[PDB]
Amino acid sequence: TVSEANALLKWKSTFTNQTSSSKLSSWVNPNTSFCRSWYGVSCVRNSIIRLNLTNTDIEGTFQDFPFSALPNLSYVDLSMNRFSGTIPPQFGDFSKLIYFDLSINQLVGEIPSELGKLSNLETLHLVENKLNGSIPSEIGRLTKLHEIALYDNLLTGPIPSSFGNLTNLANLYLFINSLSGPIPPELGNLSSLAELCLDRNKLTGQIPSSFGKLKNVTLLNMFENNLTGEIPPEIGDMSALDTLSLHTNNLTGSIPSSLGNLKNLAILHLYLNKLTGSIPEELGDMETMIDLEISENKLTGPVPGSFGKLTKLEWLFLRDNHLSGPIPPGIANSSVLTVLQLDTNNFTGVLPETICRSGKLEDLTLDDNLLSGPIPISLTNCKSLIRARFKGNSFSGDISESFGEYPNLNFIDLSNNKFRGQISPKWEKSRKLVAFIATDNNITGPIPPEIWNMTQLNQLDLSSNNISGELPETISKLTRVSKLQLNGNQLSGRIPSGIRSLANLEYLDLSSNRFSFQIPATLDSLPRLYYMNLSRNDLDQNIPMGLTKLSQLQTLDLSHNNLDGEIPSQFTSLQNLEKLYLQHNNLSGPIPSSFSEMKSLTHVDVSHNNLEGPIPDNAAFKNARPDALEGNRDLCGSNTTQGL
Ligand SMILES: *[C@@H]1O[C@H](CO[C@@H]2O[C@@H](C)[C@@H](O)[C@@H](O)[C@@H]2O)[C@@H](O[C@@H]2O[C@H](CO)[C@@H](O[C@@H]3O[C@H](CO)[C@@H](O)[C@H](O)[C@@H]3O)[C@H](O)[C@H]2NC(C)=O)[C@H](O)[C@H]1NC(C)=O
Ligand SMILES: *[C@@H]1O[C@H](CO)[C@@H](O[C@@H]2O[C@H](CO)[C@@H](O[C@@H]3O[C@H](CO)[C@@H](O)[C@H](O)[C@@H]3O)[C@H](O)[C@H]2NC(C)=O)[C@H](O)[C@H]1NC(C)=O
Ligand SMILES: *[C@@H]1O[C@H](CO[C@@H]2O[C@@H](C)[C@@H](O)[C@@H](O)[C@@H]2O)[C@@H](O[C@@H]2O[C@H](CO)[C@@H](O)[C@H](O)[C@H]2NC(C)=O)[C@H](O)[C@H]1NC(C)=O
Ligand SMILES: *[C@@H]1O[C@H](CO)[C@@H](O[C@@H]2O[C@H](CO)[C@@H](O)[C@H](O)[C@H]2NC(C)=O)[C@H](O)[C@H]1NC(C)=O
Ligand SMILES: *[C@@H]1O[C@H](CO)[C@@H](O[C@@H]2O[C@H](CO)[C@@H](O)[C@H](O)[C@H]2NC(C)=O)[C@H](O)[C@H]1NC(C)=O
Ligand SMILES: *[C@@H]1O[C@H](CO)[C@@H](O[C@@H]2O[C@H](CO)[C@@H](O)[C@H](O)[C@H]2NC(C)=O)[C@H](O)[C@H]1NC(C)=O
Ligand SMILES: *[C@@H]1O[C@H](CO)[C@@H](O)[C@H](O)[C@H]1NC(C)=O
Ligand SMILES: *[C@@H]1O[C@H](CO)[C@@H](O)[C@H](O)[C@H]1NC(C)=O
Ligand SMILES: *[C@@H]1O[C@H](CO)[C@@H](O)[C@H](O)[C@H]1NC(C)=O
Repeated sequence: TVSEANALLKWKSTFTNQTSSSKLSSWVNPNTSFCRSWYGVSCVRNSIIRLNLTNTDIEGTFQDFPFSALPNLSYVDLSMNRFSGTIPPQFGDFSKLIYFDLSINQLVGEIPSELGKLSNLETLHLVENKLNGSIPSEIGRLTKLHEIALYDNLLTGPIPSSFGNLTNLANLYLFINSLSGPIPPELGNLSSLAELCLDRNKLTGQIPSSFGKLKNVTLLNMFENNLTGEIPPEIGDMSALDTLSLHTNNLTGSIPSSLGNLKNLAILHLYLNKLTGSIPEELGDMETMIDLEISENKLTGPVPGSFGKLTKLEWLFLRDNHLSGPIPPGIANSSVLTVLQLDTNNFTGVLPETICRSGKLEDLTLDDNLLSGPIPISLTNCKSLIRARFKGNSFSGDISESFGEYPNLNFIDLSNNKFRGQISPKWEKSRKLVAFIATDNNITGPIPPEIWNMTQLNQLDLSSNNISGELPETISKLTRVSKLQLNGNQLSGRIPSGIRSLANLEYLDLSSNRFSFQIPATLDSLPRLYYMNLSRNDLDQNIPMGLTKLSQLQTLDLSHNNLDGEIPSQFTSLQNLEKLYLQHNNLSGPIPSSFSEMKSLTHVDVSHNNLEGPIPDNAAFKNARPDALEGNRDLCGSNTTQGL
């Protein structure tokens, strides 16, 4: 004891960057108080058996640790400190060691195989260090081990097959490492195992079929590895499983139907693999299933109708597969289903009547399927909707009757469908809606004025429709819109001056419309705008000087219009302007002597105008093709279509 206290004092004297306020100040009077007052020290029969210095700001190494002087250590917790260096082999000399924790330190080097001498060890914790090399196989000797935690290290090599000899192990945590090679099938001998976390490693090979003997494992995390082969059907024999995660691997073959035998399985993650074949209908017998994610695979065939038996199903992710056939009604029949991601598949037919039958669906994705028909009535009245994506289908019906009031709606995408009718003002009650995208539909009529009352709208895309009417000046109320796309419609009249007020506007496209008369002269107050496309309209008169004050403009397209007069010399204020399309207009005069000042100008078309004179000094005019510069009255000082 006095020798133990002296030995620990000499080790303490090697600590660096220490403070008088350290909790080790109590290490005084070794001859009297070692077993009564010393912080972290506890004794039996006046001999230290417990050294607990966790989170005491100790900075040092174990080189001068008094191994020989503390023979009776049974509990060592030196975690959450600033210990550096290696783990000396003499740590294996503490024959009575039961608990050993060096976690959350700055230790380096390999794990000494002498730890396999600690025959009484029940907990080994070495997490969150920089330990490298292979795990010693002699650790498999420690048959009293209840828990091994080596995660968040730099360990390499295979998991030792001796680990199968640890008949009392309950938890094996080896995640966040660089372990490699095949998983030893001897792990199937770990009959007491409850948690197997080998995720985030570089493990290869097949999942051992002996895993079917692990009847007590409730958590199997092996995701983010490089496992190959197919999921062995023996996995369906791990009856205690409630979480099975094999995602982000290179697994192939079919999903074994034996997974339906996992009556306690609540979480199944199989995504980001190369699984093929059909989804077994026996997967509908996973009665506890809450979170089923087998998205991002190559599964084919139809979704089984037995999915209606998954009464606890909350999240279903089937996106990015090759599933086909009609969507069976049981896929959305769960009363607690809140996420239903089916996009990027080959589903056909119409949506089932069960989609939002409980009024709890929040996330629905159906992008890029072959679906068609009407929106089901339970979807029209699904007030819990937060995101809904129908893009890339053949859905039909009156858009004013197919969609109700969605107060919790945040994002909706109806693009590339066959919706008809007029935009209803009901959308205005989606006070949380930040994006409304309905490109490429058969929407007709005017835009209801309530749409401009959506100050929270960030992105509004009604392009490639048959919308008509004149835009009112109340369009200025969209304070937070940054992407406005109304192009490809039959909107008529003047462009409203109120677009001035859309300060956050970055991307504005009013092209391919019937806008007439002059571009608003006041339109000069869009500091975030980098793209403006007013092409293919009926606009005329001079190009207004206000456009030259939108400094951040990168791309400007005023082509296919009836603008006249001269290109202003104030285009020099568009230093950021890269693309400038002015073709098919009635512009006149000289390209202003000032275009040299503009530098980022690479793609310019000024063809089919009445301009005359010489081309100015910058790339795009040198790099212009015949079509880019043709059709003007008097081109170039030396009448050139080729260089100078
Ligand atoms: C396991 O890791 C050790 C230690 O590596 C050290 O810590 C890591 C977390 C990384 O930050 C490494 O960059 C860092 O070095 C490896 O051993 C170490 O090898 C290096 C060079 O390979 C040794 O540096 C040498 O130091 C001498 C001076 O004594 C110089 O003359 C040399 O030119 C060279 O700079 C370093 O001393 C050594 N550290 C030890 C042995 O504790 C080890 O190779 C690695 N094992 C693996 C990856 O299998
Ligand atoms: C501004 O919006 C208009 C449309 O509103 C864009 O016009 C599009 O321009 C591209 C190329 O300039 C056209 O593609 C061309 O199609 C023809 C016919 O298929 C083909 O022969 C060409 O080789 C080229 O592929 C496209 O058809 C045209 N769209 C329409 C509806 O006319 C314009 O590009 C936009 N401006 C900017 C800067 O993006
Ligand atoms: C293309 O433009 C020319 C230029 O005329 C414009 O006239 C003003 C209205 C103003 O815009 C100026 O910047 C231009 O000079 C048109 O030519 C004129 O045509 C009118 C007939 O309406 C005639 O009275 C004028 O004398 C013409 N002027 C010149 C200089 O020739 C031309 O008609 C326009 N072409 C098209 C297809 O629109
Ligand atoms: C602490 O360690 C010492 C030695 O490692 C133990 O002392 C031995 O005790 C046994 C039986 O009690 C004796 O037969 C030996 O002669 C002792 N050896 C020495 C060098 O004293 C001591 O029992 C241990 N104490 C605890 C609480 O584990
Ligand atoms: C060392 O001391 C710490 C804190 O004084 C102990 O941490 C406790 O550990 C148990 C589990 O063994 C937890 O249930 C407690 O909540 C923890 N408390 C705190 C404050 O962290 C730790 O167990 C001790 N270790 C040894 C070997 O004595
Ligand atoms: C396992 O699957 C992953 C998929 O993430 C593969 O990683 C990709 O490999 C190719 C290049 O060979 C590219 O698609 C990407 O560069 C990789 N990363 C991705 C897609 O995130 C990996 O190659 C596969 N291993 C195999 C087949 O042995
Ligand atoms: C002590 O802390 C300083 C500041 O972080 C650091 O530069 C130094 O390496 C540490 N160790 C010693 C022995 O000074
Ligand atoms: C596991 O223990 C048995 C006991 O005899 C031994 O024969 C076997 O070699 C051990 N496995 C490994 C991989 O060391
Ligand atoms: C492992 O499962 C078997 C199955 O019979 C059971 O008897 C045993 O108690 C379980 N072990 C643990 C540690 O739960």
